[PDB]
Amino acid sequence: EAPAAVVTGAAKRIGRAIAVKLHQTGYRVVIHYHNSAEAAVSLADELNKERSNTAVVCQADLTNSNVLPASCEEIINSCFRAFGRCDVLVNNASAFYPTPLVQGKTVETQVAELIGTNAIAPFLLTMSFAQRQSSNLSIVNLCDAMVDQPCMAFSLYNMGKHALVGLTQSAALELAPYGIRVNGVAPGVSLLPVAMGEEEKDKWRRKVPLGRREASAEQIADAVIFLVSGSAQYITGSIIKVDGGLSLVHA
Amino acid sequence: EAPAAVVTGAAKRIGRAIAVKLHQTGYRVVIHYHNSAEAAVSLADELNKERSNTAVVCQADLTNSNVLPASCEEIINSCFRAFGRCDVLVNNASAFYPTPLVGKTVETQVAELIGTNAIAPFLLTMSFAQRQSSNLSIVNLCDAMVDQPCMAFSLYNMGKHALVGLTQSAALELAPYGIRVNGVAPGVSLLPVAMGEEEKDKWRRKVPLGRREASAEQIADAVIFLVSGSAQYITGSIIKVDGGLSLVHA
Amino acid sequence: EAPAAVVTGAAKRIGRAIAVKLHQTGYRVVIHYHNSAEAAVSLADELNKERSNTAVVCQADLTNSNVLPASCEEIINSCFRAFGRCDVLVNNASAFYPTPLVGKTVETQVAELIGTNAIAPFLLTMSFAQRQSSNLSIVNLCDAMVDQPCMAFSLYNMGKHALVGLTQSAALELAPYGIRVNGVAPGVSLLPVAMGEEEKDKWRRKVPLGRREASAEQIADAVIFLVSGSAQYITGSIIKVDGGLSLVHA
Amino acid sequence: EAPAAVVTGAAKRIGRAIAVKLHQTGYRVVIHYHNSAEAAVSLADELNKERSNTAVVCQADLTNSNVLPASCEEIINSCFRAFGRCDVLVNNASAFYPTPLVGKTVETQVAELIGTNAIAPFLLTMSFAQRQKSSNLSIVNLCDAMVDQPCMAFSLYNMGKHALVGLTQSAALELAPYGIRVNGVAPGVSLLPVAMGEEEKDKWRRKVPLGRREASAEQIADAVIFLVSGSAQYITGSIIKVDGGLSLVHA
Ligand SMILES: NC(=O)c1ccc[n+]([C@@H]2O[C@H](COP(=O)([O-])OP(=O)(O)OC[C@H]3O[C@@H](n4cnc5c(N)ncnc54)[C@H](OP(=O)(O)O)[C@@H]3O)[C@@H](O)[C@H]2O)c1
Ligand SMILES: NC(=O)c1ccc[n+]([C@@H]2O[C@H](COP(=O)([O-])OP(=O)(O)OC[C@H]3O[C@@H](n4cnc5c(N)ncnc54)[C@H](OP(=O)(O)O)[C@@H]3O)[C@@H](O)[C@H]2O)c1
Ligand SMILES: NC(=O)c1ccc[n+]([C@@H]2O[C@H](COP(=O)([O-])OP(=O)(O)OC[C@H]3O[C@@H](n4cnc5c(N)ncnc54)[C@H](OP(=O)(O)O)[C@@H]3O)[C@@H](O)[C@H]2O)c1
Ligand SMILES: NC(=O)c1ccc[n+]([C@@H]2O[C@H](COP(=O)([O-])OP(=O)(O)OC[C@H]3O[C@@H](n4cnc5c(N)ncnc54)[C@H](OP(=O)(O)O)[C@@H]3O)[C@@H](O)[C@H]2O)c1
Ligand SMILES: Cc1ccc(-c2c[nH]c3nc(N)[nH]c(=O)c23)cc1
Ligand SMILES: Cc1ccc(-c2c[nH]c3nc(N)[nH]c(=O)c23)cc1
Ligand SMILES: Cc1ccc(-c2c[nH]c3nc(N)[nH]c(=O)c23)cc1
Ligand SMILES: Cc1ccc(-c2c[nH]c3nc(N)[nH]c(=O)c23)cc1
Repeated sequence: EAPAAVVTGAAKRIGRAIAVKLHQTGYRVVIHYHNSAEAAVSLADELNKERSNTAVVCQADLTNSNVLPASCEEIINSCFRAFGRCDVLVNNASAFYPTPLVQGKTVETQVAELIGTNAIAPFLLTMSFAQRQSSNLSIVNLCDAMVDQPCMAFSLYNMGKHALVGLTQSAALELAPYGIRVNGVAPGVSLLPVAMGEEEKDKWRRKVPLGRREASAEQIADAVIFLVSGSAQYITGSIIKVDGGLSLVHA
Repeated sequence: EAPAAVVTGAAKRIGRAIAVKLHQTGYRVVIHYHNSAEAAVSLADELNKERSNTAVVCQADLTNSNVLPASCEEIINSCFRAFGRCDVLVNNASAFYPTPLVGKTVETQVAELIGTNAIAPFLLTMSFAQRQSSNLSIVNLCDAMVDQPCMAFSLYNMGKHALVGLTQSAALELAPYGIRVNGVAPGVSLLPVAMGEEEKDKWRRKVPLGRREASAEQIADAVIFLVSGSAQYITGSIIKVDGGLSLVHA
Repeated sequence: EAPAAVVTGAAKRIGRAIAVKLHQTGYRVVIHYHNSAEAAVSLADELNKERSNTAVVCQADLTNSNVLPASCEEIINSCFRAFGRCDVLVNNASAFYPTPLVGKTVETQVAELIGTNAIAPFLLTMSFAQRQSSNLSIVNLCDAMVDQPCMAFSLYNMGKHALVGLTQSAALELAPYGIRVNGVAPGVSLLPVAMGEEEKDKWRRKVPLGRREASAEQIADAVIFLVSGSAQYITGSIIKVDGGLSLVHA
Repeated sequence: EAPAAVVTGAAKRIGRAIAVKLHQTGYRVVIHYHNSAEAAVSLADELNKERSNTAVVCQADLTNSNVLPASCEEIINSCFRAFGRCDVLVNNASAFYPTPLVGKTVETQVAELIGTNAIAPFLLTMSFAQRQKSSNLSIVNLCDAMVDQPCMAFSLYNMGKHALVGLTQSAALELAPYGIRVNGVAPGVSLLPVAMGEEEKDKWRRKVPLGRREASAEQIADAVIFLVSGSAQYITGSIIKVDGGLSLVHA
């Protein structure tokens, strides 16, 4: 019987690439999304056309609130409801925007969205994943290769991603006895933002030593599939940079 | 006249030591506290008896919530209302207890542990910076053991990791204003009052330098250095004060 | 036609498993060795029996000395002599023993520990680069415990740190030629051959993931990944393969 | 009576500032140098004119060789010969130049860059510890804040400074039971090379978040003085960046 994976924010871009590559490898998938309903359903349609009854969608806001634990518990539940098991969790969903320290959304909302999606939701999903559990169980957290050389005015986002590194490490430690491995993949510049202009995209491209280009979504996904695979059976607590050398380059 | 500092969680233990040492250096201080009202007020008395009009208290819960931004703004304000300036911020207040992955609801655990260790420091940093030769700086109390965390302390460790990110991000962003941002990372210091000596001693034996915990004063020494004129080029730095504990393999 | 790889210290244990998996994946291999001539020869014989003339041996001392650059150049030359190309370099050979601060001379200890773990990797990297659809890469066998080192292993640990520096510096510098440079960092793998099981168990008990040492094959799996087409954007990265060992506090 | 310190490469620049501040603090000092004899002697004259019999010079090449252990032992011995004790060792001397991967031989590059930056510090540390067989004994290694974002084509120099981090950690661990603390100070840009032109200096200056300028030698020295002081008695294995935020800056 085929294993199953939850991928958060899987409707587009890197999350979709991850869900697609897991599915190609044999997995049944829960494609979680927040606002991108059409794209999520369109992906599940494609995957199910390849293998019937192997993809479902699951909608949730991963902003921090007092109900976030329930929402995270329900995402995991949806995987057991559809597929009878949950082998893999990939924490990919993420809010990303500037939050300058010195002077739209209130700061309360900024905290809730940036820390919720990048850190607290991954924590709650990890709790729920673990509580529901031979086989090959693991979690992969999408981290950021540039956490120690952050973008200017992205403190909350950066705090969130640092917290995600602590979760990766703390959860690797605590869940090791249950056979659940916990690891990360840390992109540098991969698929650039949709709203970014081509000139600014090129400025970022020229900073990458290996090939002067951004990582493809498939390149990020490749690292994810390695860590979930049997070829990574002794690996836990590890974060693999997939950044083409970007984090090595001084100002 | 004399510079002013806010120290969060300053009524006892390390925060008290820090407040006292800053006061001894010539600072006026805002003693923030949450539940330890008697100790805070008694500390303010002692400091004011030493030098008049150099200490006040400010109570606040630093648990994350929709009112935390206001609370943090008011802590910073209390320094300007009392002293007319705010030169140093020390983010010391911290919740610490296990939150296993398998009485408090989990959402309360999140709020307390991520609030006190990370979000409150961010919000105080915002308010500090907005309200601004001078020697302005922030010192965050981090943890030397963040990469080898205590078992079942996920949320606490996430909080201290986020604090490292804030230290770096704020160092970068506030550098144009001359505000330095740094950390001090204890290993074992003091030990919990509720811990029995037998368990205390197991920890002491782990420390290479002396087989003892740090005194609060030793932690405070590092904070004093970072706020001083002898650290004017230092920002984004985290100084371990751990007697080598983080270097010791399992 | 088939790509080719140099694996240093490939006659036994982890380096042997690396060479075997590389060969299994389709590479022709240079099995470098120092003392273990029978095992190296026997391995090349095994691999050549599988596929004709897909393995050769190359002996060299990788201790630092005035002849080390020439020896390293000749290792790379041996790959081109045998196979007409050199796609992959795996710096695996390593001396490992204590060098307390307080019957080899210290200058010999320096030469062996720093030479095998760092200088030879550098010299091999130079020679590999100078000699250059294409998937060119280097993988350095680092150490997950480099920041929590064994007591009295300062020169070894210095070597392994220098090897991290080389991994990063070379990733940057060689990126414009399409040569990727990465590492794999074991925690405990295999354990020493003569170590009593009761001592082995003390180490095993420390590993969170399964309370056991890694197999040689599990380390090799990571190397295969880094050399593969699935890692073609990965450079300057060091993958721990340690079962969580480096996360465990004292 | 007055404690004594050895500062390597102390005739000029940062090592000179260190020696001076140690002396202003009450230490007697061994001014080690290699080629800068006139400067070393001039500094010893200035210090002794301030307080007679409190400075000596000591010449040694710290290039790696089979006699490097003897040279390092003699440096420490010279402090004991002059002053009867050796309380502080500051490993400051350092060769620095490019060694690309693709007039000096490579064996000479290796010996100089790895010798000065790493092996000599190890040997000096050994000899310091062994001679210790009322006091605040410690070692301070001059590291580099940019070791993880290294200058292009500086691999041997970078390998040296990384080994120096490992030494700092390994020796802190091993020497702790003897009451000897071992720490580091990690500049980013300080002073700038004497060779460097005004335009190129300003280019580097502009990179620094805190003040858009290089650190003074005295600013580096301040941190060294802190680490040797009674205010750092629980600090060992710590490396303090003194870089004005430079290492936080992405490409
Ligand atoms: N792109 C890069 O260069 C890069 C660089 C460094 C790190 N990373 C990391 O790699 C991962 C993927 O990057 P990406 O660029 O593909 O991400 P992205 O497009 O920015 O975000 C992925 C998804 O996050 C979901 N999301 C955002 N806010 C949410 C909320 N409040 N609740 C629930 N879901 C929410 C969105 O779902 P809907 O669209 O369904 O609303 C979105 O599709 C992220 O974890 C990211 O931080 C990426
Ligand atoms: N002790 C150690 O060994 C050690 C080790 C590593 C890092 N550190 C760090 O060093 C710092 C000081 O350590 P410590 O042992 O002195 O701390 P602590 O005694 O655990 O706590 C310091 C203070 O934090 C305040 N606090 C807790 N929850 C709060 C809330 N919800 N809102 C506002 N304030 C709250 C408390 O104030 P009230 O008492 O007034 O309620 C408490 O006195 C902390 O940041 C800690 O994480 C300490
Ligand atoms: N095993 C572990 O738990 C562990 C942990 C952390 C890191 N690592 C790293 O993983 C790698 C492989 O580990 P391992 O345990 O398999 O290593 P090992 O058995 O200790 O050594 C590997 C080989 O290194 C070669 N070697 C030693 N001195 C040499 C010299 N002077 N010149 C040339 N070659 C020399 C030897 O070749 P001959 O036999 O032919 O003389 C030896 O078979 C090493 O880089 C190691 O540091 C291993
Ligand atoms: N300057 C910076 O921006 C910067 C940045 C990062 C790190 N650092 C570190 O801080 C320390 C001091 O920096 P710096 O710019 O002041 O250093 P420097 O001027 O480049 O070199 C310091 C001294 O090293 C000695 N030295 C060089 N080769 C030697 C050899 N073979 N044997 C013995 N001694 C030798 C020289 O002594 P003689 O003059 O007597 O020949 C020289 O005065 C160094 O460790 C450096 O790596 C500096
Ligand atoms: C140039 C450029 C633009 C964006 C990123 C980026 C980093 N982390 C992110 N997390 C989310 N969720 N989405 C993103 O787009 C990014 C990195 C470099
Ligand atoms: C044995 C032992 C006990 C406690 C600590 C400790 C770490 N971080 C902390 N943060 C707060 N706020 N309070 C604490 O007490 C601690 C570490 C080791
Ligand atoms: C108990 C125990 C024994 C050895 C190791 C070990 C670490 N690094 C090593 N490098 C080489 N070359 N050979 C080794 O054997 C080791 C780790 C733990
Ligand atoms: C622009 C610029 C120039 C030099 C440095 C520098 C780094 N590490 C060094 N070590 C020694 N010994 N001497 C140096 O001068 C430097 C850094 C930035």
